[PDB]
Amino acid sequence: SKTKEGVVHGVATVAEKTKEQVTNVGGAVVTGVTAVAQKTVEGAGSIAAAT
Amino acid sequence: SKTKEGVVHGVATVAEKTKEQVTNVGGAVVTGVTAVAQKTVEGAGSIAAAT
Amino acid sequence: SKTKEGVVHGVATVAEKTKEQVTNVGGAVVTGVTAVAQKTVEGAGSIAAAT
Amino acid sequence: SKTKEGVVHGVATVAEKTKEQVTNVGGAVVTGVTAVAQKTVEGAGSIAAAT
Amino acid sequence: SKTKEGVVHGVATVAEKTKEQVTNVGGAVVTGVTAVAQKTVEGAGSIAAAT
Amino acid sequence: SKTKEGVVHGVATVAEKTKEQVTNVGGAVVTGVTAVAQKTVEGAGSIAAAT
Amino acid sequence: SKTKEGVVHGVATVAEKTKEQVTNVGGAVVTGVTAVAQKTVEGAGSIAAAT
Amino acid sequence: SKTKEGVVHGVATVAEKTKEQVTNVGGAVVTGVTAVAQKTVEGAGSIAAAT
Amino acid sequence: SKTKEGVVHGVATVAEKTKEQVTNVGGAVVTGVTAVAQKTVEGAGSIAAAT
Amino acid sequence: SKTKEGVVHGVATVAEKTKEQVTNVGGAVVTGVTAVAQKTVEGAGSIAAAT
Amino acid sequence: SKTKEGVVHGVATVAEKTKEQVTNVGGAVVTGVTAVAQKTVEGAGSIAAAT
Amino acid sequence: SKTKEGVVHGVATVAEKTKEQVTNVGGAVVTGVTAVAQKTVEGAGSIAAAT
Repeated sequence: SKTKEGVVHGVATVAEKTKEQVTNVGGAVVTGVTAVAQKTVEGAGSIAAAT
Repeated sequence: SKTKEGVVHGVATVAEKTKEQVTNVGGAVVTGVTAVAQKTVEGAGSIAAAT
Repeated sequence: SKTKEGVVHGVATVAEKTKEQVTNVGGAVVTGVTAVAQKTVEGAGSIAAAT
Repeated sequence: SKTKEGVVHGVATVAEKTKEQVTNVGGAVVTGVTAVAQKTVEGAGSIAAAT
Repeated sequence: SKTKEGVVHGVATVAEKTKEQVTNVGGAVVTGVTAVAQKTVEGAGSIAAAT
Repeated sequence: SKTKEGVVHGVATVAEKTKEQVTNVGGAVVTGVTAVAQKTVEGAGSIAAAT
Repeated sequence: SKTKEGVVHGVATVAEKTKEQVTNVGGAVVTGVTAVAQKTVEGAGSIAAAT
Repeated sequence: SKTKEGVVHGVATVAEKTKEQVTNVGGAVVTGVTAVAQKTVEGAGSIAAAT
Repeated sequence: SKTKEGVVHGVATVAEKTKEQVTNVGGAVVTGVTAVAQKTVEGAGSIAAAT
Repeated sequence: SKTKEGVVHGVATVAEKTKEQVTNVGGAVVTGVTAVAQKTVEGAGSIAAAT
Repeated sequence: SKTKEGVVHGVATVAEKTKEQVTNVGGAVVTGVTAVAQKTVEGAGSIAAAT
Repeated sequence: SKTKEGVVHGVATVAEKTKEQVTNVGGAVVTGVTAVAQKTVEGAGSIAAAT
């Protein structure tokens, strides 16, 4: 029995001349998440979560 | 028995001359999530969730 | 039994002439997460989470 | 039984002429996380988390 | 039984003419984490976490 | 039984003409962590954590 | 005056589980040409030409 | 005056589990050309040409 | 005046579990050319050419 | 005046578990050319050419 | 006037568990050429050429 | 006037568990050429050439 969970593979990306500006005064800001994998057996699991 | 859960593969992207601007004064802002996979056995699981 | 959890592989990326600016006055800012894998047996697990 | 958890492999990246500027006055800022793997048997586990 | 946890391998990176500037007045700033692996049997485990 | 935990291997990097500037007035700044592995049986374990 | 001739850029490709078989007994066979650029000021110029 | 001729840049490719078989008894076989650039001021110029 | 000819840069590739078999009895076989640049002022210039 | 000819730079490659077999009985076989640059002022110039 | 010809730089490669077998009975076999640069003012110049 | 010809620099390579076997009965076999630079003012110049 082969089981795969939270697997990311074979990703090819090319970014050229990309400009990003973030200004924060309060609270939380989350950005630019790429090729992220996570497995949580128990408990709350969050990815790129801003509260 | 082969089981796949929360699997992302074979993604090819090309971004050229893309401009992004974020201004935050309060609260939460979430942006730019790509190729993200997550498995949660128990508990609340959220992806790119802003509260 | 072969089990894979939270696995990232075969990622090729090319970034050319990318400009990023972050200004923070309060709170929390999270950015630029790439090829991150995590497994948590118990307890809350978060990736790129800003509170 | 072969078990893989929180494994990252086969990552090739090329960054040319990339400029990053971070200005912090309060709070916490997290950025530029690449090829990071972590396994936590018990307790809260967080990656690139800014509070 | 072969078990792998928190393993990073086969990473090739090339950085040419990259400029980074960080200005800190308070709080905590974390940046530039690459090819980091950690296993924690018990207790909270965090990677590149700024509080 | 062969068990690997917190293992990093086969990393080849080339940095040419990279400029980094850090100015700190308070708090803590952490940067430039590469090829770091740690195993903690008990107690909190943190890598590149700025408080 | 900015002049570009025979320029290829921003190509991202992902090939997974592709099988190719070529059997040749005479003549010429040409295949699998990708991201090829050529400029010839004088004389015959051919790309992936089988005679 | 900035002139570019026969220039290839920003190519990201990922090949996984690709099988190629070539059997030759006579003549010429050419295959698998990637990211090739050539400039010929005078004379015949050919790329991946089988005669 | 900045002139670029036959220039290849910013190439990131990842090959995993690729199998290649070549059997030759006569003639010429050419394969697996990557990131090759050539400039010829005079005379015939050929890349990966099998006669 | 800055002139670049036959220049290759910023190449990052990762090959894992790749198998290659070549059997030759006559003629010529050429394979596995990577990151090769050549400039010929006069005379025929060939790269990975099998006759 | 800064002139660059046949220059290769910033190459990072990682090869793990790669197997190569070559059997030759006649003729010529050329393989495994990496990071090779050559400049010929006059006369024929060839790289990885099998006749 | 700064002139660079046939220059190779900034090469980092890691080879782990690589197996190579060559069997020769006649002719010539050339393999495993790395970080080789040559300049020939006059006369034929060849690198890794098998006749």
